[PDB]
Amino acid sequence: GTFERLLDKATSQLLLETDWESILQICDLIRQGDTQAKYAVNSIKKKVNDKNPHVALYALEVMESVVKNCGQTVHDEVANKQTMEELKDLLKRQVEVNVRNKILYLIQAWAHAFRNEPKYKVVQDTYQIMKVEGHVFPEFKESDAMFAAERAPDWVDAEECHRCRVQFGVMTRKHHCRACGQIFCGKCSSKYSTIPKFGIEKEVRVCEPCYEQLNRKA
Ligand SMILES: O=P(O)(O)O[C@@H]1[C@H](O)[C@H](OP(=O)(O)O)[C@@H](O)[C@H](O)[C@H]1O
Ligand SMILES: [Zn+2]
Ligand SMILES: [Zn+2]
Repeated sequence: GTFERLLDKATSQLLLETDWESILQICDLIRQGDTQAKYAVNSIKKKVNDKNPHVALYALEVMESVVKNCGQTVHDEVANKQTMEELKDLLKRQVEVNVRNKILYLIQAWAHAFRNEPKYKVVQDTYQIMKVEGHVFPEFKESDAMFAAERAPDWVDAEECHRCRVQFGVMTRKHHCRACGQIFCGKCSSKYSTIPKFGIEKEVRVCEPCYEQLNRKA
């Protein structure tokens, strides 16, 4: 029961200050596959709801790290209605400022990190409604919300268009979709889109399948 010992250690009400080494080890356990994301997150959540606010805050610190460091299987456990309702309720009953601030901080950082994913829109909606209702968030640093970004794919070379298979030549020239990296003729890659996921906020050439995925993602 390594995960459980580490989580107890990291959230102890005898712990003076945050135990980063246990937290990094917990993240490694989830990344290596030794602890499954669902179980890990549910376990951390039990600690978040502890009556002692030192334990609760240490638990939120574990939650922050596992979300930042462990990928989509952990994102999917927090970026949902159930967790947003739980955090709103936890916020409502907090008296200690550092705990209230940490919850607000996380809602905001996650809302940014998960923006333009329809599945996770409930996080942005929670941020928006808390802001509307007068909750003052800590100052946002974009650096706290880059953890889900990926880089754009490498480009493929081929002698025909990936979509229509027209053969490239001197007068049928090559283009690429920045979202999938495939190679296209001009007719098949006429769309332009940003690609927030890859850090692209300029409008860049995409194919129609990628344009629609990204269009409906916005
Ligand atoms: O000007 P060309 O000699 O046809 O060169 C092509 C362009 O630079 C294309 O840019 P684009 O995707 O921005 O249109 C690029 O995708 C192709 O791979 C190149 O072969
Ligand atoms: Zn084509
Ligand atoms: Zn594409």
